Amino acid sequence: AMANAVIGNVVTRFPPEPSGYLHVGHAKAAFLNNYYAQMYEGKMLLRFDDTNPVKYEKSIIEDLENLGLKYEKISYSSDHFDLLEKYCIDMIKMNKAYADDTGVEDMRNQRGEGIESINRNNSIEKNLELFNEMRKGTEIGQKNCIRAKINMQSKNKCMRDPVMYRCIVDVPKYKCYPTYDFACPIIDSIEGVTHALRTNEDRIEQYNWFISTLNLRKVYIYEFSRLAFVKTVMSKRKLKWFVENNVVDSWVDPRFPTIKGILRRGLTKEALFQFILEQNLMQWDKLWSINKQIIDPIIPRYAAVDKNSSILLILTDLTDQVIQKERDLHMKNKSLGTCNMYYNNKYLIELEDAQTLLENEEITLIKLGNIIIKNIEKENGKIKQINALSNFHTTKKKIHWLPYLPQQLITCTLYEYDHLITVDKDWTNFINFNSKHETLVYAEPSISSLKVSDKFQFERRGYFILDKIDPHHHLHLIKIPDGK
Ligand SMILES: [Cl-]
Ligand SMILES: [Cl-]
Ligand SMILES: [Cl-]
Ligand SMILES: [Co+2]
Ligand SMILES: [Co+2]
Ligand SMILES: [Co+2]
Ligand SMILES: [Co+2]
Ligand SMILES: [Co+2]
Ligand SMILES: [Co+2]
Ligand SMILES: [Co+2]
Ligand SMILES: [Co+2]
Repeated sequence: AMANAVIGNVVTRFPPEPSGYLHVGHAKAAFLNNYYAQMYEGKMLLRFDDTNPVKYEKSIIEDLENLGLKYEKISYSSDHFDLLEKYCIDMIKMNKAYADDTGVEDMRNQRGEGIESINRNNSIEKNLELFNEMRKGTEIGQKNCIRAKINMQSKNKCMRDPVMYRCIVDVPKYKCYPTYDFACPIIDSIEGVTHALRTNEDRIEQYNWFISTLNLRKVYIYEFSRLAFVKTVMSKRKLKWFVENNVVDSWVDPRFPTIKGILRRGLTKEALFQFILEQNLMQWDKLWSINKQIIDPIIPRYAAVDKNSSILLILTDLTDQVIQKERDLHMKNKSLGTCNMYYNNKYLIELEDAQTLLENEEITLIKLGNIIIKNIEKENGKIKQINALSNFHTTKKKIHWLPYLPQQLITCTLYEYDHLITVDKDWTNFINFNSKHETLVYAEPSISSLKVSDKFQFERRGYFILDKIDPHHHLHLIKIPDGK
C-alpha cells in the first residue's frame, strides 16, 4: 500500500550504506523501491547513507545497473549535515531537544524505567551552549549528546527521548553527527521522498514525530519484510573472515550472497524479481526453480562427457570419415539458431551409461539415431570398449554422446558449489571448507561460440553458466542449481 499515491508524483529512494557490497537482502529493497516508482510513473533516488563515520560506491552502482535499476539522481546523507545542524538548533529553541551528559548504561536504565533525565529541563541557552561544545569537539562536548524531548513515559521506547546528535572525535570536517533516526525523516522530507520504504523490524511513530515537530512536508513509510536465506552468512565480519583466511579467494565468490556472486552463480535478475513478487530465512529451492523455468526455454543445449571415465563406443559399420549435420541449439526454440554436429565411427559415452548395456540391445544416441550394441570389452574388471552397429534410420535408453575427435573436443572444468556453512543460522566450527567440487569434461566443439556469462544446458547433466575462458581454449563453467 502506497498511501495517497499519485501517478507522476511518487518519489522513492534506495539508501544503501557505502560500507560494503550489495547482497540479495539489499536487492529486495532496491527492487521494491523501483517497483513502486514504476507503478506510479515516478522517480527513484539513490542515496548513499553515510550518516556515521566509518569506496564501495562503484560496486553498488555496477550492481544496480546489473539489476536493471535506474535512478534519477545520486545523493549522500552527508550532503545535508549543515541543514541537520540547523534543524537541531531549531529543535533546541522550540524546547524540543536538550543536551544530555548522562552516561550510556545509566541512560539505558533511566529510559527503561521511564524516568526523565536531569538535563531534560535545561534552558534553551544552556542546551545551545552545550551543542556548541559538541560542535567544537571539546571534552565537554564529547561528554554530551543532543536528545529529542518527546515523552519519557510513552509505551513506545522509540518515543522516550531518542538521541539526535552525537559527538564523534575519533574516526575520520564535522565533530558531531546526527543519528540515523534523526537524519532519516529530515533528509527524506528535504529530498522530496513521498514514500520511504524500509524493513518491518517501531520507529514509524518517532519518524513522524520528527517530521511534524519541525513542520516539514509529510513522508509516508511503507514497511516490507527483510529477505534473508538459510545457510547464508551475511554478517560482513564473517565474510571478511572467509576472504582473509583463503576460504574463498574473492568477494565475488559464487558461494557469497553478494549480488555479484549470485549472478556469477547463474541467477537471472528476472528470477529474483519474480521470487520477490511471489514470496525468517527463506529457502533457495523456490528461487532456483523460478530461475530454471525462466532460462530453460531460451538457452542452448550442448553435450559433455566426463573426460576420464568416458568409454569408447565404436560403430563398426561406419568409416572414420567425419560427417557433419546442422542441428538446432534448442529443439523447441528455432530462434536460438543452429549448431554443427560431427560424427564418425568412434564415440565417447558416460561410464554411468556404458555399464548399463548388454549384447544385442537397441538404444538411441540423442540427436543422431539408434544403434544396436553387440559386445562389451572389459579388461581388469572395468569396461574398456563398447562395440555396436549403426541403425540411424521403440527405445527407452536415449543417451548423450560426443564424437571421439580429441583435437576438436573442448575441455572444460565444471564447478559445483554448496553452501559455505552447514547450519541455517565459534561459528567457524560449521564451515564446509570443501564446497567447491570440480570435474573435468569434454564438450561439443560448437560450445566455443559461447561468450562469458552465457547460460546453457548440458544434456542429461543440468544447467551451467560460462564463467571464464582459459588459455589453450579451456572453459570454466559453474553449475546453476535447478531447484530439484
Ligand atoms: Cl513484504
Ligand atoms: Cl551472519
Ligand atoms: Cl574465484
Ligand atoms: Co508505465
Ligand atoms: Co565512500
Ligand atoms: Co577525547
Ligand atoms: Co540446499
Ligand atoms: Co544413413
Ligand atoms: Co560438497
Ligand atoms: Co583452469
Ligand atoms: Co584449464
